[PDB]
Amino acid sequence: PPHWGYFGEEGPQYWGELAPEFSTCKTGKNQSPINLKPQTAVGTTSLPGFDVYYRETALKLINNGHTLQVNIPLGSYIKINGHRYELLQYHFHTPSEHQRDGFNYPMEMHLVHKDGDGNLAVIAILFQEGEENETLAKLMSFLPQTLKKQEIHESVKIHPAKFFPADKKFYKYSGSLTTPPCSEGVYWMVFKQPIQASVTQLEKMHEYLGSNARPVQRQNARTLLKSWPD
Amino acid sequence: PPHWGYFGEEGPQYWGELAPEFSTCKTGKNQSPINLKPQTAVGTTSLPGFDVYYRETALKLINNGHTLQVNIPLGSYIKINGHRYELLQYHFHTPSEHQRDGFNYPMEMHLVHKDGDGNLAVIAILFQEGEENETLAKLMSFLPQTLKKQEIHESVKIHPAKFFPADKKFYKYSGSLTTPPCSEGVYWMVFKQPIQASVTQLEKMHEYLGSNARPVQRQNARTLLKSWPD
Ligand SMILES: [Zn+2]
Ligand SMILES: [Zn+2]
Repeated sequence: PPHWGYFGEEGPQYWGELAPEFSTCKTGKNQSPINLKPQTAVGTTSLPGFDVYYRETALKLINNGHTLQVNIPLGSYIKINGHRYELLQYHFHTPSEHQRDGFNYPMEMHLVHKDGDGNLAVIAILFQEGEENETLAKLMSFLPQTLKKQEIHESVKIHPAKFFPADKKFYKYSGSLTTPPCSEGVYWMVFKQPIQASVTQLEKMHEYLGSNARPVQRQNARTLLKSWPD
Repeated sequence: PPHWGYFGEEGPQYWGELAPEFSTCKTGKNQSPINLKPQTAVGTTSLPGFDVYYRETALKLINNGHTLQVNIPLGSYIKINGHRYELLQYHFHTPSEHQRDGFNYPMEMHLVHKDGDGNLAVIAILFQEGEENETLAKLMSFLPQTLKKQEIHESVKIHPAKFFPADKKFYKYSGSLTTPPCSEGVYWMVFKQPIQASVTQLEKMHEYLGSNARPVQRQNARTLLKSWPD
């Protein structure tokens, strides 16, 4: 499996050309992220919402070269209309990958879920500058200084739903992974409301991660849904 | 370009393996057709509707080996929310390709549109047994007995909008072509209400076409939309 990254010949424009297994990055018509345009988004009257069943667990953390990833032990899940997906992990992007009207946010966060058949559901949370984020602060104390370590902290418990915004409105669309092999068939939900982190918090995250965001992909035939009515 | 059909080693389960250009038939996550489940469909408050601008022209007709196709001259178009697609053709499938709650209809009809950038939008109309369809009856008088000719009739005019149901409600989703190369990125609208054709009409169409319907594909990460609210 070839090396890929966010700059140069390895960068996002060349992903689809790096190896046969990566080709969807270039040939897919339902890719993520997308530019989110609220004016263009379609209101709904019965879009399924989701129920969160996350349990408190020791912090397992890794800088895998492409992102900072928190690995979740089996036992946490969501239910989208009674359909159950297991929380596998969450990780971070600086700057954000999704845009609002063509503008990036300073940071984006992805909570990755999978069901029994291999189906993926992702919850995306956007950050903007503002109040210090206490939940983020717990995490940042333990940023790994080593690449590709797994770094366990038994006594640190962070509930991932602490990162959820107060407003529960979200956008939903059918998309893909934003990293190779860019697999499609991903159920995306993106919270409308960004949460806040401090400027110095956002800066340290960016300094740590570098720029690890994929450029926005064409919406094509897809409809962007709102979870509330117009 | 390799030969494909609807039975045997050339059949739909194998399309994706007949040639590299056909691989999306096998690897796609947003394929058509789908089983349409009215219970699962999500009502909307501001999904774009469409305006129909079709003009009356001589009947150009061809059996291309896989279907019966009526070719439309440049000048007919629809506008989806002010965005314009040109009508290229319409053609027929027996039995239907889309299902409702797992049941096929006797026949399905596809109006294919393409815009300037190559984006495709298909309007699908379902047939059920019932009244003799007069518009269908004109068309059947001129079924080509020759493969791959174009068979023009200057004096026969059929307005394609005659095939539209009285009820204008529809289901919409993001999908694909239902034939190789199974290109994705197709904007699908399927009328909720079937129109009627006589048992003898449907029977003769089926006998003419053979079985030319692709099996239903997994909905995966897609939401099925209704053009009206709950
Ligand atoms: Zn991500
Ligand atoms: Zn068709």
